[PDB]
Amino acid sequence: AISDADLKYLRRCVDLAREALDDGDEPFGSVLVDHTGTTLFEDRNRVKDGDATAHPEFAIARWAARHLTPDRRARATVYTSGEHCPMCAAAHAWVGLGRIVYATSSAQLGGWLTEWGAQAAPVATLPINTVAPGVVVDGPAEELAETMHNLYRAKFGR
Amino acid sequence: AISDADLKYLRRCVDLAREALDDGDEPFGSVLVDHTGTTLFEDRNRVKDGDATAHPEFAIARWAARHLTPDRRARATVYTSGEHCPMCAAAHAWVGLGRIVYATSSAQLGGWLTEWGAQAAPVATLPINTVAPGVVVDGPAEELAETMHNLYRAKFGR
Ligand SMILES: O=c1nc[nH]c(=O)[nH]1
Ligand SMILES: O=c1nc[nH]c(=O)[nH]1
Ligand SMILES: [Zn+2]
Ligand SMILES: [Zn+2]
Repeated sequence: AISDADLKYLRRCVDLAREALDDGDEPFGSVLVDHTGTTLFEDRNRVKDGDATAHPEFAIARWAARHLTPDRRARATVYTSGEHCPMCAAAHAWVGLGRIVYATSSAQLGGWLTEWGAQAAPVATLPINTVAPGVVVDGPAEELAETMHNLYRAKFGR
Repeated sequence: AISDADLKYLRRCVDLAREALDDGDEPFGSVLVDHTGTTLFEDRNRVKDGDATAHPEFAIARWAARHLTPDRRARATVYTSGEHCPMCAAAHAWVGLGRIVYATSSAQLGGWLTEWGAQAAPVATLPINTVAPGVVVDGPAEELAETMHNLYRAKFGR
C-alpha cells in the first residue's frame, strides 16, 4: 500500500515537522507531489504567530486551487506526517486533490495526548473518510510510529 | 431559543447570501458579532474565481485570529445563512470562537440537493458538533427556511 517512494516522501514530511518544532510551531509537515514524482509544494505548521488554522495541508489545498488545473489536482498526491484534521481533510476534498498518505493517524495522536494528560484538541479526531468519503487514503507507516511519538511528545507531552 | 436579535443577524446573512448569488457565487453569508452587539466582520461565499475553499465562515475564523484576543473570540457569535461545513466548523473551533447560529442545516441542504438530483458535495454534511463537540450551536430558524430553500434553488435547482 505504502511504496518505498511513498516512505521517502513521508520522511521528508517528518523533516518538515521537525523544522516546525525547531522554529516554535507544532510538528506537522506536508508535501504535494505531482503524478510524475516531482515535489510541487512543501509546507509545515506555522500556528505560532497566533493563527491556529495555519496547518500545512490546508495551505497545500489552497496552493493547488490557485496553481493547478482540476485534472492535475486529481492526479497529485499529498503526503503528511499526521493525518489531516477535519479542516484540512474537507479543504482537500473541496479543491479536488487526490490520494492522501499519512505517517501517523490522528487516532494515534489522540491516544498519545491523553496518555500524557494533555488537553484534547477542540476538533474531533475524525478519520479522513468520515469527512471526505471519496478520497483515497493510505497509512499509517509503522516505520515512523516511534519517531512521530517522540516528536509529538517533545511538543505536547512536556 | 433563537431570539429576535439573533433573527435580525440571520436576515443580514440571508442578504449577504443573495449578494453572493447576484455576483455569480454560491448563496452563503455569515456575520461575526461581538459580545457588545457590534458587527465586527461580514462576508459571503467567493468560490467563483476557482478557490472552492472561499467560504465566509472560514474567512471569519481567520479574521478573528488576526483581530481579536482569544477571550474576545470565545464570547463573540457567528451567524450564518447555512450551517458550517466540516472545514468551517473545524476552523471555528481551532481559533476558539463561541456560539454559532445558523438559519438552515447542512442536512436540510443535502436533502434539497438530492431532490434536485444535484451532485452531492465531496464533503460529508456532518453536524457542527460532530466536528467541534464543545461549540454551542443554535438553529435552524423555521422562519427563514423557505427563504434559504429559494436561494439554494436559484443556484442548485434543475
Ligand atoms: O498542522 C496541523 N495539521 C493537522 N492537524 C493539526 O492539528 N495541525
Ligand atoms: O460557503 C459555504 N459555507 C458552508 N458550506 C458550503 O458549502 N459553502
Ligand atoms: Zn489540519
Ligand atoms: Zn464551509
